[PDB]
Amino acid sequence: RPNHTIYINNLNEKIKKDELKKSLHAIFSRFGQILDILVSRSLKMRGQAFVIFKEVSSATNALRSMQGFPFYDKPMRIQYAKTDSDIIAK
RNA sequence: AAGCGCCAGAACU
RNA sequence: GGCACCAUUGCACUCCGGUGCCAGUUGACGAGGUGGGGUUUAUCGAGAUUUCGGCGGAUGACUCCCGGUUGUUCAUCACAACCGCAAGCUUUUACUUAAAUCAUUAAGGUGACUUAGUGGACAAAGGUGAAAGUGUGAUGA
Ligand SMILES: O=P(O)(O)OC[C@H]1O[C@H](O)[C@H](O)[C@@H](O)[C@@H]1O
Ligand SMILES: [Mg+2]
Ligand SMILES: [Mg+2]
Ligand SMILES: [Mg+2]
Ligand SMILES: [Mg+2]
Repeated sequence: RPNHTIYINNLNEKIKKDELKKSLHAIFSRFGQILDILVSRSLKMRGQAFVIFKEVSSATNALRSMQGFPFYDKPMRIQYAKTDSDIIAK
């Protein structure tokens, strides 16, 4: 179902952790207030992100508008997160 | 300101 | 930490697949010490993940040569042990700021770590002064 956090994958792996967190705060700021973007570069989490919006409504507009968007030469793939992130739980 | 300086191994990022 | 390649299309709150090539970082805490030449693996303790491993210095040690001191006062040659603006040996005696580690808390840095402050201590060698003992002979004098 719908969620506060959108799971983004198919992102370019060659890009550093910190500059990516700012590169997709540059785009997803349009849809609403972003709390924290979580990005790793490990074998598991290589080329995927978890952008956390304040409101769910913003995450839906983000999924609708940014689906298939070419970002670092690669079209983004956005799904809703399977579970709630441990910052919305509070 | 001379147990002082440097950094090729090693170790850690 | 960073580029190239290999492999990965995937739900997470102390980092975290692999090799290669770079890059960065750590890599001695104070005390002490220089007549000249040779020789050599260069003094003292503190700490305890590398203060390890490598290279460079270096005031060490010995050994000779040079120059001295002391050997009861001032002089020459021996000899003896010393010393390199100090100087025979023994017996005793104050001065001789340790600094890091430790603990802590700010600053910078992506991070490894770095700078600095604060708290409190704890050395050895050395050296510099008391004092009692004591150490030549010849030659002149
Ligand atoms: O300590 P090393 O890396 O062996 O270096 C050699 C010398 O280093 C320093 O100079 C020390 O004061 C000497 O005591 C030591 O002989
Ligand atoms: Mg030092
Ligand atoms: Mg010193
Ligand atoms: Mg060394
Ligand atoms: Mg050496």
